[PDB]
Amino acid sequence: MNQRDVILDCEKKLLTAIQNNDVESLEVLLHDDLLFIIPSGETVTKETDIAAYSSGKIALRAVVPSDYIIRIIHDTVVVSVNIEIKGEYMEHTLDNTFRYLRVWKLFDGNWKVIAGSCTAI
Amino acid sequence: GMNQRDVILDCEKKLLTAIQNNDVESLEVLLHDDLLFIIPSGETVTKETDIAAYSSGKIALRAVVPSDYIIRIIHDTVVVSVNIEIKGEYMEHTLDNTFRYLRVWKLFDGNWKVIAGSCTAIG
Repeated sequence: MNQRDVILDCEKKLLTAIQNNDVESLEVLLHDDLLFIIPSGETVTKETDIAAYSSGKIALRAVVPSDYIIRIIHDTVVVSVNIEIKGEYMEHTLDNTFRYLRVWKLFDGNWKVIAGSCTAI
Repeated sequence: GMNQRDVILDCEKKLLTAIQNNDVESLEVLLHDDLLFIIPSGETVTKETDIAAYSSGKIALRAVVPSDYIIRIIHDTVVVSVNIEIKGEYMEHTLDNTFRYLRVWKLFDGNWKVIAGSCTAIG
């Protein structure tokens, strides 16, 4: 499987974990030291993010990607993607479109998310 | 003097100075050819597009001030989240607003270069 196809598989696993609150998968796919920016402008850490999924207050019905734009930079892959989300998110009901940035990097053969952001469209 | 924080943020400060002064020559060095940036409209922007806006006289920012850096060092990469005050002319648009910038820097070809980022508007 080529590098682009590997990252697209990693993406599918990440989005499946998110949709199913599979915290065990997220613990492996998200790097401990990542930073995420959310629509309010707040910076979120891995701990905070996993705590939200573990809380049971995130219940997503659909997490649908399209229009991937990808750049491969040695052991790092930069991803831009359209994501449509339907479900319950904390005290918000989602039926919305977002543009996500994700940066994946290899850690001794394992791809992990080190940075990203969510922009409301 | 110069402390470790100053060293860590040296390329950040050069970038903000280059933005403020339309230093296209410095932007060519600091930005990686294969970066992707996401802007508030949700558009995905490339290095050439970003730099072309500064080259064309389309951007005239008076001041570019950072605050509230959050930094994570991950092997050959520095991930930065920061508030940036943007004041000036940006195309027809007069700005006097803060955005939350994400930047990912990689130590590549012997220097720190931006490989990814995004700009989040407040409101």
